[PDB]
Amino acid sequence: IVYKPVDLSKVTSKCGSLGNIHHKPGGGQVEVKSEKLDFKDRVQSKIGSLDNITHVPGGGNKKIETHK
Amino acid sequence: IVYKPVDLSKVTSKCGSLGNIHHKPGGGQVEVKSEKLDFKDRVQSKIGSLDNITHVPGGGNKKIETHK
Amino acid sequence: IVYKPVDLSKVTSKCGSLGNIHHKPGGGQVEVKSEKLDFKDRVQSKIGSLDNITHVPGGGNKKIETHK
Amino acid sequence: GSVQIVYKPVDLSKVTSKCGSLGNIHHKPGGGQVEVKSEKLDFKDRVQSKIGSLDNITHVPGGGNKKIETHKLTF
Amino acid sequence: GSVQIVYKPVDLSKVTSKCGSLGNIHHKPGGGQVEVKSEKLDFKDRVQSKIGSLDNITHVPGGGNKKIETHKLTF
Amino acid sequence: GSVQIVYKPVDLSKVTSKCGSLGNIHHKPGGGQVEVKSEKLDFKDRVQSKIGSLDNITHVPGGGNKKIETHKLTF
Repeated sequence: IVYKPVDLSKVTSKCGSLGNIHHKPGGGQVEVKSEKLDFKDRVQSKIGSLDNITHVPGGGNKKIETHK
Repeated sequence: IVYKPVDLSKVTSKCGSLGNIHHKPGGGQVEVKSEKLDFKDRVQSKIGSLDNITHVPGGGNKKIETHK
Repeated sequence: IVYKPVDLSKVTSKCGSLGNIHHKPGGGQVEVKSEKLDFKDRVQSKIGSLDNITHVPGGGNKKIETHK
Repeated sequence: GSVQIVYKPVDLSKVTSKCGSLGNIHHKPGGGQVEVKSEKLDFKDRVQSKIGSLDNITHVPGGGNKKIETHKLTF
Repeated sequence: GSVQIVYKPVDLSKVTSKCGSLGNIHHKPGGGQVEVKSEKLDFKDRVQSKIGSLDNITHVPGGGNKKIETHKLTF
Repeated sequence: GSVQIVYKPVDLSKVTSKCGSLGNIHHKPGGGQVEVKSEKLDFKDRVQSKIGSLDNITHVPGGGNKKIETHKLTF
């Protein structure tokens, strides 16, 4: 009996934002004029901002191997 | 009995923001004029900001190997 | 009995922000003018800021190996 | 008999280039007032800028001369 | 039978380049007043800037002369 | 049988470059007043700047002369 299995395998996760090119992003002119505004509840505002947001809860790897 | 299994394998996680290019990001002009505004609850404001935000709760690797 | 299993394997996590290029980020002009604003609750404000934020709760590695 | 060869080519030629601004008269040229007011500008790439009232500009990459002579006598 | 060869080419020629600004007259040239007012400008890449009232500029990459003569007598 | 060869090429030719600003007259040239007012400027890359009232500029990378003669008498 000769027992010589060879494992050359790859398990790979590539998750999120990878290898992207963002070349000169952004608008020319943004102008906001506000007078006499009432807000009774929460305000979230973005004006001329650039946001790159990456969430990766995933991309996990599990490998199980058994030899008997 | 000859017992010589070979493991040359790879487990890899690449999770989040990897190898990206951000070349000259940002807007030209951003202008905000505010007069007589009332906010009764929480305010989150971004004006002309650049945000790169990466969250990685994931990308974990588990390897189990047993020989018997 | 000859018992000579070979392990040359790799377990790797690359988690968060890796190998990115950020070349000349930022807007041209940002201007904010505020008069008679009332805030009754918490204010978070970003004006012309650059933020790189990386959180990595993940990216852990577990390797279990048994020989019997 | 006998052989006589007389080779007396004469070159009196002119090759001339007159290139650019030559022999002009500019009598009391007046550039007006120049005002450049700039506010709130963004430039992402290379800028070349020239501001002025009166400009005389002469560029001459040309006007090159090439003369080739060959003289061959074989007997 | 004798042989006589007389090889007397004569070159009196001219090769001339006159390139750029030559023999011009500028009589009381006047550049006007120049005002450049700049506020709140952003430049991400190279800036080349030239400001002035009166400019005389001459650039001559050209006007090169090449003369080749070959003379060959073979008997 | 006699052979006579007389090899007397004559070169009196001229090769001439006159390149740039030559023989011009500038009579009372006046550069006007120059004002450059700058505030709140940002530059991320190389800046080349020139400011002045009156400029006379001559650049001559050209006007080179190359003369080749070859003479061969083979009997």
